[PDB]
Amino acid sequence: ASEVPQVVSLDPTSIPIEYNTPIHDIKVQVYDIKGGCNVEEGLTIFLVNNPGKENGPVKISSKVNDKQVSEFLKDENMEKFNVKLGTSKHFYMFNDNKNSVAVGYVGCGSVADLSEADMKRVVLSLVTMLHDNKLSKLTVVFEINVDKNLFRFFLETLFYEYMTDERFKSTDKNVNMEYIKHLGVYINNADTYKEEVEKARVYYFGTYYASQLIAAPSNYCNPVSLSNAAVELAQKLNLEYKILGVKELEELKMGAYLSVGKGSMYPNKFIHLTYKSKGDVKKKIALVGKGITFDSGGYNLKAAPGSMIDLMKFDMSGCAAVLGCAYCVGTLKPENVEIHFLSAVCENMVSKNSYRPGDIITASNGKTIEVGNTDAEGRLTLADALVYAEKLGVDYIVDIATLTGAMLYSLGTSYAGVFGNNEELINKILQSSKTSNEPVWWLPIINEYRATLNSKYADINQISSSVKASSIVASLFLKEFVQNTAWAHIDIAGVSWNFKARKPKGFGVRLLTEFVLND
Amino acid sequence: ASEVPQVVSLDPTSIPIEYNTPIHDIKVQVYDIKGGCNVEEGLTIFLVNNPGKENGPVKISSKVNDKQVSEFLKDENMEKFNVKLGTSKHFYMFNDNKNSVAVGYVGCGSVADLSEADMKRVVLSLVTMLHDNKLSKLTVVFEINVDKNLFRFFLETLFYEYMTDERFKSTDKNVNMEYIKHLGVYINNADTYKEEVEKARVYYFGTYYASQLIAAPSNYCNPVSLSNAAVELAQKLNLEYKILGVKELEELKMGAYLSVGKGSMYPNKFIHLTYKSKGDVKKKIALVGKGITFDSGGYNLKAAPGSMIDLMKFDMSGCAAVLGCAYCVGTLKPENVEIHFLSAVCENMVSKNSYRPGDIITASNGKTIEVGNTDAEGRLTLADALVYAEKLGVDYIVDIATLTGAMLYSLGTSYAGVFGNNEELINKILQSSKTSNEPVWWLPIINEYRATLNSKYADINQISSSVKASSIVASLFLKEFVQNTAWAHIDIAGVSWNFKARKPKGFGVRLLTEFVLNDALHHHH
Amino acid sequence: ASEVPQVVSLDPTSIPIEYNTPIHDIKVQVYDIKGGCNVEEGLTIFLVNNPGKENGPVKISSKVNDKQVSEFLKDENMEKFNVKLGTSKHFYMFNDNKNSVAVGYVGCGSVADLSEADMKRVVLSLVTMLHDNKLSKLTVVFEINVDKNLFRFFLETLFYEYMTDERFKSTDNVNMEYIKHLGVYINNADTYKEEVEKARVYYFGTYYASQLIAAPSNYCNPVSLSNAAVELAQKLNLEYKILGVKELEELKMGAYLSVGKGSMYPNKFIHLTYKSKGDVKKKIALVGKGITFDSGGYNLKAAPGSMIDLMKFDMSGCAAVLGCAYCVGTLKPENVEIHFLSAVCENMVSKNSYRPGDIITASNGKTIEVGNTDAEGRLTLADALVYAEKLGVDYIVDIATLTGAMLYSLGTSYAGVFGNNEELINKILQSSKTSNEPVWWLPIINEYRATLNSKYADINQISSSVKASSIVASLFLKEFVQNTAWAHIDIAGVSWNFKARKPKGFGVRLLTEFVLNALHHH
Ligand SMILES: O=C(CNc1ccccc1)N[C@@H](C(=O)NO)c1ccc(-c2cc(F)c(F)c(F)c2)cc1
Ligand SMILES: O=C(CNc1ccccc1)N[C@@H](C(=O)NO)c1ccc(-c2cc(F)c(F)c(F)c2)cc1
Ligand SMILES: O=C(CNc1ccccc1)N[C@@H](C(=O)NO)c1ccc(-c2cc(F)c(F)c(F)c2)cc1
Ligand code: NA
Ligand code: NA
Ligand SMILES: [Zn+2]
Ligand SMILES: [Zn+2]
Ligand SMILES: [Zn+2]
Ligand SMILES: [Zn+2]
Ligand SMILES: [Zn+2]
Ligand SMILES: [Zn+2]
Repeated sequence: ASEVPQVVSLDPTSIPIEYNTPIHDIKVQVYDIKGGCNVEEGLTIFLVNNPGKENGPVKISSKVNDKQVSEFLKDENMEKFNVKLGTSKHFYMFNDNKNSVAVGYVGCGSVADLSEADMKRVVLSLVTMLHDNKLSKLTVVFEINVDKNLFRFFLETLFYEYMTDERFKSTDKNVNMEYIKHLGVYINNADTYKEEVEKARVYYFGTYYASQLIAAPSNYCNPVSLSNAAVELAQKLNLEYKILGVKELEELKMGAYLSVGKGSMYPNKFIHLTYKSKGDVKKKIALVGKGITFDSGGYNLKAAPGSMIDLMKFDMSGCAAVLGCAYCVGTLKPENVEIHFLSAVCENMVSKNSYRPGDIITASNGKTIEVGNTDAEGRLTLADALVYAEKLGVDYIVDIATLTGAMLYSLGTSYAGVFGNNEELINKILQSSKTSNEPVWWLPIINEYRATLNSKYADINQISSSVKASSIVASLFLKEFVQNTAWAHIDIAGVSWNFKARKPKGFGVRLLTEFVLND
Repeated sequence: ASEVPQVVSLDPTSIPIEYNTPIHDIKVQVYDIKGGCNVEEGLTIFLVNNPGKENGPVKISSKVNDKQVSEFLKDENMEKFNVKLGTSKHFYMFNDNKNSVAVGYVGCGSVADLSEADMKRVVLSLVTMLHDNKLSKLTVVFEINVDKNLFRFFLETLFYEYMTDERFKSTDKNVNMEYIKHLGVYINNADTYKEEVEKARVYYFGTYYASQLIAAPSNYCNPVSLSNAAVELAQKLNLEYKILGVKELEELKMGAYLSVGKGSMYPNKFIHLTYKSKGDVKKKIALVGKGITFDSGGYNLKAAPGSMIDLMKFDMSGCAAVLGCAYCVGTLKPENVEIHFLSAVCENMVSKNSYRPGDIITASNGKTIEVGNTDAEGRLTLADALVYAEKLGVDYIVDIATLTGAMLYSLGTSYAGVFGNNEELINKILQSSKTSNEPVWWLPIINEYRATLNSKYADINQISSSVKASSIVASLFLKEFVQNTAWAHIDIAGVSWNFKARKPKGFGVRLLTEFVLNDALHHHH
Repeated sequence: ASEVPQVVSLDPTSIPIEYNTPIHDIKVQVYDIKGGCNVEEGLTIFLVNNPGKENGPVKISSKVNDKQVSEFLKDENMEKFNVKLGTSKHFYMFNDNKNSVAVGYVGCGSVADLSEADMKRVVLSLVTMLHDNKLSKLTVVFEINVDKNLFRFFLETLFYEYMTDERFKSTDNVNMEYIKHLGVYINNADTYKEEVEKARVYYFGTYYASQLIAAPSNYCNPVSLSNAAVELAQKLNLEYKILGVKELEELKMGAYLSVGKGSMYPNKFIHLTYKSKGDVKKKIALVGKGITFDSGGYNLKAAPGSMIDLMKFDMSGCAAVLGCAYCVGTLKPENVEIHFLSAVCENMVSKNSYRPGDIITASNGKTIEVGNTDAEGRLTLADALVYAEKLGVDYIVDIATLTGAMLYSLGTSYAGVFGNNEELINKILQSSKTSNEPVWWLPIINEYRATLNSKYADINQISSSVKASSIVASLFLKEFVQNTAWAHIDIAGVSWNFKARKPKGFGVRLLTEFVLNALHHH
């Protein structure tokens, strides 16, 4: 652990992190629907659809073990309500023991198989029922068909959206915010879904941990404090760790990564965590996250309208996903694998000491690079991280990065893009996207654009002379720093931030963990 | 008081300040017009109107105690000239003692009651007659009706516009500029106006002193040299003074103000001057001035077309007005008041050390603030200054600040905007606007916009997510740092700089002094 | 009624207008709260605050005539909910007769005195519940203190926000049914009863203005809008006159006609008149800016943020004047004569358009140098104001989406009022208070007048140097009013609800309150 430099004594010296969240105190119980539902304290919510009948009526099919509640939920009373996706109603009544109970439903539409986006809308409606209501228990009755992965995603998303991050509130903490202590779930074939519960709780926290790092502003979350947080995480999980400082980075000749950080008051810190299975290692994987804790753009300052310099604390979202994956992997302990979690962390600032547009810098593999724009800093840091990763001798290198704003014009805010030099690895990532329910789309590395990276003076240009397809150009540049290892690159610039809710998504934690686990 | 850091040895280490100005050497005398005007030397100017007759003829009403000059001034010789506001003519003639004299007039229009804008137009025409003419004496004959405040305004405005600031001239000083040594004034009921003369001279210098600080560039006028200047002023006036440095500001937890200054080579300096009357103190007042000695914008750099980064030495105009008020109050010594003159002085710069867009910082009242734009820095420094002010236990807090460029689109360059949480205090400011002749207009604090300052992570956002009425949003933000004290906020971003003349106005010195003096005097007088 | 020109046969030739709305079928009953609440039918919502406990718990005080609902409303249950402004919960349950009812609340915060903005938040929360409701009755129980004007504002806002404009949809909602009954429990119910039918009138005036504003510029053009005004006048038995191009040329309205030169739609000048049956003691002209589409002209709205896609709303001032005509023609005030005026046209790009730099002559003989074809509203108003002053009225009030600078001075909530007469300004401010449509007085600063001095024409249309554009526009308009008390209401910032993507109908209620309460009555 290194000391965080301060300008004034009021500058923070660590990222506040909540490990023991209220979600972790919730006791989860799963019951089979065949035994009927007991309707007692708290709120009991039925998830109901009506296939093929758009905005069709609500009908409750499950057996309910209360005559009063069964009478309330008969078809004649329920048919006045409809299943329109995201719609909900609350019910009040006295049960057979003369206790008042609260019941309701969330509409799940008319399409038998819900997409991750549909299921998220269902969860958001459920969370509105949890907020502003002091409940000790929620019970959820599944009258829809979900596979095991989608059941886990429901739980992960519920936990994540319910959790409210108050680390930076002082005088404006929500004085009414209370969390349930119990969650009941009724589902058909419950025994087959029970193994998903604790996996969902792990995936939730890896994702929420990533969100905590992302949302932490750049005065709290800087290269020293972020690498310190990684050390503490490794200590908690018994992972091996190494933080490389400037002197070691100079010895490794990491000139592209070091140049980006020249202008910052925070020394560069390179994170290397390692998980190794106890048994024979059958696969070795390097996960590389882009870790720019604030991106001002440098001398190519983000001053253009719409460049959103105020959100650029999120430019370490890739590092956060890799560290959240380390939480999940260190918790779940997969066998037969060795995983390296890597991030070349730095901050891109304006200073007398900053690198300049036009500088020619030398990466750790000897390639000279002409810098065309100091705001294309992520690919420079990743170049040196990829050289480092390939020296580890791994089977797969996967990097994840908020690399190019063009991602918003190609895939938008819902799907990440994956690029790579190896179809088998790309297909493994796409399969992990399916089982994590974090959507990714394969995009091409178009070799015809490579000539636009030819530099008159250096071995290569950082940016293209003509091509505006920057996500593809960036991938061509990165490809030059992986010589003979299967490699894939996930550009999460469009999917990292939830603009409607003004908070991170923690995108990539579950994708990467499913990738490690399914291998 | 503190050493000014330098990058090279040629960097200045103090603000040059002229205290003993040529205006202070002018001997002023007021005579009653009923005794007639003696026309002996120099230039004699008649202020003449023609009520109800647009561009009507010049006719001189005064008795003139010279037969030759009286003959020149006959209606018949004056009829080719008219009273159009701001027009002037010069006359040359020999008086009864066979000495050559210069006589003329400035037209005051056809509307009996002159506004501040009209009176300034009259003064500017008079000043053109003083420039490029080596005169030892000016005499002004009021053939128009002015009340006591407008007469004082005439002199203050004359003194201020006549004064030429040459502190930064080296090889291009004006070799021909000579100041008059005598000013004569003829007016009806002269005895009632005589007390306005030395009041005008005090108000002139408070305003010119503020102008000197504003016009001083940011290499001369930085947080250290500006606070050093305030100490020197306090010492000359026998005011109590305290300059708070970074270590004391850290102990007071002023994280909003300190964050703005992080990127500067100049340490933050918080100015606290105090005037206290001898005897019973009936009212305690805090005047808070925005003191950004240069506003680059920070990482939200002022790079957009029209952002005027080259004029941002003027972002301490609020502090300048407060220090000019301290000069006037410390000179005039009102009774029954205790006045605190406050400014959280710093510089908003780009550096490896600067605060960043998105940072969450903690104000001295414990409120966490999400920074949405480093160029909304003034309201961050004022938030901590207002917390400091309220801890003094005052009856009124009035802040004055070049806060929002939106003022140019609401009131423009003539009228300042006042916002506040207390109708009585707002009305006192409006009354002070009337008697100082510095115009201000009351604008609302619209509470419906407060929710757009709600932050997802911090207690409050610095800037709004959707509202473009930035002067109102900034006021809503400042209101969060005043808990239970009458408070008003004067946004002078639009009125501080005279774009036509390329110089400061020193706006607010006379407004704030009139505010203090009118409060020091019981309403029964 | 003039024929609407078409480019293709699919171009619409009228504005669709709904007069009979579901709101008009709601039977409203007001009951005194001191007698307890009948809750056996429909949806019952309690308006609840908690002074002295910020976001504190909900507590319901009223006695209710149903044992099941009384148990739901026990303190132990409602303390699970909080009063944060706009927060709501509602539950369905069976009453003592085993009939389905729904009961809930809207939180009204912790400050006893609600502003109009707070009351809008409460109403929006209520309307969200209504747009998912099929019970035939809503009952609202005021356990908060509201004055008579604010209670009327509650009803108007409830009606306006509840109503959904479906004129341009090709289908029709499976999720709600409009209520047939509205019950209100409030203290002093007898004094609030007279506000109900006034609110219903004010609602439709605002909704009518909203329909004209929201109607797109292919539906709402100078011909179809003046045709709609004629139809309204006929239904209300107002006198009406539409001036066409030949009459406008005879009246020498060169400023207004220049703006419309580039349009395929002929200019149409709307003049409706309400005259009281008794002696006329006061004459008022209401002048609304009626640009049915503002492209900017050759000064095209191409800059970032210029919002050319929303510029069907540049006739919001005309819409407010016509909605006021509906309210005045319906309430029939005494002793007044009201002229409702709008110089209607469209600002387009064409070989026939006026150009930046053109010098045009207004109907009072003043020549104007055009500095920007997108400052077209003040040109149309100049001629409208000359026409208005020739009517010999006591007051001229104009209302207009005139200057974008309003968004930077007062924003989206308060309109600005300017004028040449302090008494008339104070009357407008009082109408703002009793209509609950907020306005703030801004100055006409005479020092800026010299920037309208033109080198060649009598006056410049715009300033080259002064950025206080709302004040400069007021100085320009003031030159077309010679000797009559005049006020100018700039609604450019408040007229469109950006969050809800719909008009506000701002100004109908303000102007009607001015006309109803202008003349003191003893
Ligand atoms: O890609 C570029 C330059 N071309 C470009 C920029 C913006 C839009 C289209 C093209 N610059 C990147 C950078 O600075 N990398 O270091 C960058 C810039 C922006 C975002 C981002 C993230 C978000 F969440 C957004 F919503 C968003 F609009 C943009 C990510 C990376
Ligand atoms: O208000 C903003 C937001 N931008 C903005 C918007 C609309 C118009 C102008 C600026 N930024 C302020 C700031 O940077 N505060 O620190 C600021 C900026 C400019 C002036 C100023 C002073 C003058 F004397 C002027 F003549 C003038 F045009 C502007 C004052 C404060
Ligand atoms: O005033 C100007 C000069 N430009 C300008 C100056 C300062 C700031 C912004 C624009 N242009 C006007 C125009 O072109 N009139 O014809 C105009 C422009 C926009 C809106 C408007 C209406 C709305 F309903 C809004 F919601 C809104 F945000 C803006 C009204 C008038
Ligand atoms: Na962060
Ligand atoms: Na329309
Ligand atoms: Zn970046
Ligand atoms: Zn960048
Ligand atoms: Zn600024
Ligand atoms: Zn500033
Ligand atoms: Zn326009
Ligand atoms: Zn317009």
